[PDB]
Amino acid sequence: HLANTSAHDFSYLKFVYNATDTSLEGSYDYIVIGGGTSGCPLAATLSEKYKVLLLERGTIATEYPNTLTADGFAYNLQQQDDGKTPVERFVSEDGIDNVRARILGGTTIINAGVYARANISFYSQTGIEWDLDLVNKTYEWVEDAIVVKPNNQSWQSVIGEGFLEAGILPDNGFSLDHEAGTRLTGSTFDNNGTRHAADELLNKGDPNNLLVAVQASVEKILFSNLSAIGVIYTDSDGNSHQAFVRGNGEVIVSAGTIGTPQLLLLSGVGPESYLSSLNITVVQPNPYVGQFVYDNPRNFINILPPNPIEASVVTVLGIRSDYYQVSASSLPFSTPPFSLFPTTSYPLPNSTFAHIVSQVPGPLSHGSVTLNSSSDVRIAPNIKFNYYSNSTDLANCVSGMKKLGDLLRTKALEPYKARDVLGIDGFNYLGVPLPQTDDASFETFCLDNVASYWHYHGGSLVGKVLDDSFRVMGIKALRVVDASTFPYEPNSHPQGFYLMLGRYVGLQILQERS
Ligand SMILES: Cc1cc2nc3c(=O)[nH]c(=O)nc-3n(C[C@H](O)[C@H](O)[C@H](O)COP(=O)(O)OP(=O)(O)OC[C@H]3O[C@@H](n4cnc5c(N)ncnc54)[C@H](O)[C@@H]3O)c2cc1C
Ligand SMILES: *[C@@H]1O[C@H](CO)[C@@H](O)[C@H](O)[C@H]1NC(C)=O
Ligand SMILES: *[C@@H]1O[C@H](CO)[C@@H](O)[C@H](O)[C@H]1NC(C)=O
Ligand SMILES: *[C@@H]1O[C@H](CO)[C@@H](O)[C@H](O)[C@H]1NC(C)=O
Ligand SMILES: *[C@@H]1O[C@H](CO)[C@@H](O)[C@H](O)[C@H]1NC(C)=O
Ligand SMILES: *[C@@H]1O[C@H](CO)[C@@H](O)[C@H](O)[C@H]1NC(C)=O
Ligand SMILES: *[C@@H]1O[C@H](CO)[C@@H](O)[C@H](O)[C@H]1NC(C)=O
Ligand SMILES: O=Cc1ccc2c(c1)COCO2
Repeated sequence: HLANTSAHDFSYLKFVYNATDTSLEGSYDYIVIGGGTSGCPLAATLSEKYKVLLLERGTIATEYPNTLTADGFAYNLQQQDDGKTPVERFVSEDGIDNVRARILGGTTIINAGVYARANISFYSQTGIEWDLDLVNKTYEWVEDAIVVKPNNQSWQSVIGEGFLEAGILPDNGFSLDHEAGTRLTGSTFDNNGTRHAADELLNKGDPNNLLVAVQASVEKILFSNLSAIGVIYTDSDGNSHQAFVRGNGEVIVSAGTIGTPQLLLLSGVGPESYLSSLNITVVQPNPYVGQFVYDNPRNFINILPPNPIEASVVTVLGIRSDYYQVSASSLPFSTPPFSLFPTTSYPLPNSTFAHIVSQVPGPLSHGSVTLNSSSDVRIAPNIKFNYYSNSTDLANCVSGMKKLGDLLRTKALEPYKARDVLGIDGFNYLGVPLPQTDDASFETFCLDNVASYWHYHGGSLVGKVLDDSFRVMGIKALRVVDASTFPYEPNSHPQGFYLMLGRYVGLQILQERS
């Protein structure tokens, strides 16, 4: 039911082409925009029966070898964004540094590798009529390709012992399920540290039916009884290209929380007063495109143990309904990995350190995506998350930070203290330590020291922009499948859900059509 350790499988490169190739232009059964977490498994699934074009703005992961190992994770965030790199840097209007992927495989090529299935209650909360047996079969299809049971890592075992001592019960052992308590979960990093990612799911596609264009920047959805008929995309030289769908085929947007609402607005799908104010012709009025955009808060402390600890990838989770906690151990660095700390002016560690983290669930706070340019998709849109605008989110951070307090007080973490004193002032901290234990100091700490968890979602919600089949309401032959679709996180680590969702919706399209 799980993958083995093995090299990153690039066999699919036999059907990957440069978008400069004009022989890609023409008619397909399906066009999928964004070769990411959802887009890759979706395109692979549709290609079992139909001719599919997958368009990805980034290049291939072979160009950036530091994307293919666990110990390259920080390198990709440290690297300057020259417009070509797998990591695109942005800053939310809240002032918090963030990143998104620009690469075939999408955010699975740059992420922290943690694999989990959705909270099994999530499906019924959505009110979508899911095929739940098919959901589970689709999880196994992903897991069998790219997920391993992780090997023991000393720092992760310390943290898991600490979560258990701090009252994060029960002990769930090794499990992929989002459940209360402490567990070892799966990883898309194998036991040799090789990264596995959504691009490898292209290997499950039919190589006679699937074509992938890289460095393909999709600029516009073309429309006809309003129907999507195609896309315009530009290549890395700046020349324009067109592709179309035929007969009962469909265009699917899988361009992510940021890319999907951006392309919909650029194509005239969006709020009538907003688009009219930019002189963008309205093709389909919908007041919710780019609305309900969410970023779960990351709050953290950093400890500097007096003896070196061994670097680890996150595999051990401490889950409560109101906070989701993990820790990674890291080598020091002299270039900050962009967005690990919320600004570039954060003190850098001189020794090995443990990043100890809590994630707010939901979140309930939301903002929006708006266009920066009314014409050029390569210009990043504006994004604002309104961190802690909702007081329930602030209340949940307070609970998380008190639990990190309990964690630092465990026998498990005592050996990582610099001074054998009774209190948590015995640790050496990088940045702001935890507080005083009245609510007000914990609130200040939460508000002042917030970072992105990187699990941002929304902007094209089911119930707002889409129906229960992921169709853009009012438009034939157009769907959206990616993290733009749900307002609340399906779990602590949603890559597993969006990998599954790509294939699941592909199977629903194939069934609808049969
Ligand atoms: C640094 C980081 C670490 C993370 N760690 C974890 C973790 O360990 N585990 C976990 O579960 N989750 C993690 N996440 C979250 C998870 O990886 C993402 O939520 C998920 O991958 C999003 O999938 P998506 O398909 O919505 O977007 P993406 O995977 O980003 O796919 C969208 C794709 O569309 C492309 N694109 C965008 N616009 C266009 C356009 N106009 N034309 C063509 N292509 C376009 C992009 O280049 C990209 O490849 C992490 C996120 C980040 C940023
Ligand atoms: C596509 O071709 C152009 C030259 O026309 C080149 O500059 C670019 O690097 C190529 N991209 C890829 C992904 O091969
Ligand atoms: C799906 O798998 C989960 C564990 O991830 C299990 O709890 C659940 O019962 C399964 N549901 C169905 C419909 O098989
Ligand atoms: C939209 O175009 C009208 C002219 O038709 C102009 O008066 C107005 O300033 C334009 N607005 C923008 C933002 O371009
Ligand atoms: C799972 O989701 C359900 C319903 O939304 C919620 O009651 C529960 O708290 C969640 N479980 C965990 C451990 O997050
Ligand atoms: C576009 O982005 C710039 C620089 O990030 C920002 O400050 C400016 O206000 C934005 N312009 C529009 C039209 O949104
Ligand atoms: C927070 O979200 C809740 C539930 O979704 C919403 O009803 C409420 O208006 C928000 N609260 C605040 C403090 O804005
Ligand atoms: O950049 C290196 C690094 C160090 C610690 C860490 C993470 C990344 C992700 O989050 C959790 O902890």
